[PDB]
Amino acid sequence: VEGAVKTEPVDLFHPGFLNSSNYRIPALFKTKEGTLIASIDARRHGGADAPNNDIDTAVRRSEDGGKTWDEGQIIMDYPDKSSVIDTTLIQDDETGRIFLLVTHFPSKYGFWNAGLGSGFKNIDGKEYLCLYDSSGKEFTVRENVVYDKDSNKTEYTTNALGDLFKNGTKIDNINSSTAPLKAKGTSYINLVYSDDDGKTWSEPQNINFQVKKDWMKFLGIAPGRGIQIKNGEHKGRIVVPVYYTNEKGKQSSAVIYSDDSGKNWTIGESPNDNRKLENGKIINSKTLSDDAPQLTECQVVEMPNGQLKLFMRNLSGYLNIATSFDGGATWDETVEKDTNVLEPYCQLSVINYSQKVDGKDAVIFSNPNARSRSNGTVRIGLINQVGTYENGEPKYEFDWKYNKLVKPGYYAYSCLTELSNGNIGLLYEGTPSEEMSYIEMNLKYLES
Ligand SMILES: CC(=O)N[C@H]1[C@H]([C@H](O)[C@H](O)CO)O[C@@](O)(C(=O)O)C[C@@H]1O
Ligand SMILES: [Ca+2]
Ligand SMILES: [Ca+2]
Repeated sequence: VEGAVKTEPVDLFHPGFLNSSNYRIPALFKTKEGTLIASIDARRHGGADAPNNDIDTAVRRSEDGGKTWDEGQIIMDYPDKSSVIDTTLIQDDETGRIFLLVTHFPSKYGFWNAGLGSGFKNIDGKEYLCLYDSSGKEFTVRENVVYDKDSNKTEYTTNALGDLFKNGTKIDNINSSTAPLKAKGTSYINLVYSDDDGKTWSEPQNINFQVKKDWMKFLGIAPGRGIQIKNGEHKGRIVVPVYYTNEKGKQSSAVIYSDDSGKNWTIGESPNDNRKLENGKIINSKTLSDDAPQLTECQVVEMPNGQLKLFMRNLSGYLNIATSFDGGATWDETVEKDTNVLEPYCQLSVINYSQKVDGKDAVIFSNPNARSRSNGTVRIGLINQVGTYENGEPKYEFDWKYNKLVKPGYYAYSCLTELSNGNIGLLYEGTPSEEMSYIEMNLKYLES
């Protein structure tokens, strides 16, 4: 229709960009300055997940609203098939700091074979990364100095990237397959930040010691974006979707969050903790032993009063939505199944939108609208209060009033952003692991 905008796709990442053969897992975010940041996995040896790859994190920026993009940079690169996989972007509006978080595995490890726990040990009230030698002896890293089990200083030190130094000379990296001292083979959550609008980034912080429990095997970023709460008692809290497995391998979603501008982090409960299933059975993420109630990758949005909604990948075939009254610390016992939105067991994107649509607060949603990874569809969901919970809190559901096919054929992971002009940017997997496509759409298009 006249005035509708749906730009022709641009291959924002593609084979050969930054000398990477493959790409997957988009994240897209507009900074407070108006810059678009796109992050992605630069998968160097094909499309496969860790551990069958060597994956780096790449970033591109656009200062002109997505019309032109920079030459990119690699911001995290570990050696020897140690991978960083699944990025997420968020910003602290009060400081201007941009955060990127990602899951990190040492060489040989990934989702399926992650070891139990954080990889840290408490010594006299501080958490220290453990290292292991060839015989299984345990060491700790204390302010980047390696101590043996008897609390004697060794000749080894580390840095934030895991390089291993013997008397100040680099000999290996604790994430490699060859180092004489290795980190535990499990997932770690890495955090980097930028104070210059994404131009430069810090070296990673390993926040596992704060967010990963002793009974979790995998704990990973749920890729896409986070939020900063705008309304209510938890205003300012930075919320980052995650998911984990228990000792039985079963997956549950959650959020990690920070009340101090990213300095310290906490993991909240899962919606699977004290979840009431359809006919009244109560489960818990620690004990979940069945595949059917699993909740995996997820993205979060905020309701007008500050209530959180966690949109989750799951095994029901349809969207699942959890509700939190307390800023992501806990969730209501009922997980909604929204049978108006197919969910083929794939990542999804959902964002708040800044302007009302048809008199209602609205969200924008993207996923493959099928029983397979196809029929990529962007939706406008109008928020309606439908009653109240027993505790008096408002109960909100979505009216998926506008639903637009944007990508016939293959469509897998995606990430949305609102643009400075009120339009919508979208970065999506329109191929399995090669070209990653960026488009801009306006609401005239989406509503047509
Ligand atoms: C850390 C990791 O493996 N992340 C990968 C996840 C997990 O394997 C599943 O969510 C486990 O259930 O799934 C993908 O394979 C997928 O479905 O396309 C891509 C993503 O990079
Ligand atoms: Ca690498
Ligand atoms: Ca609960």
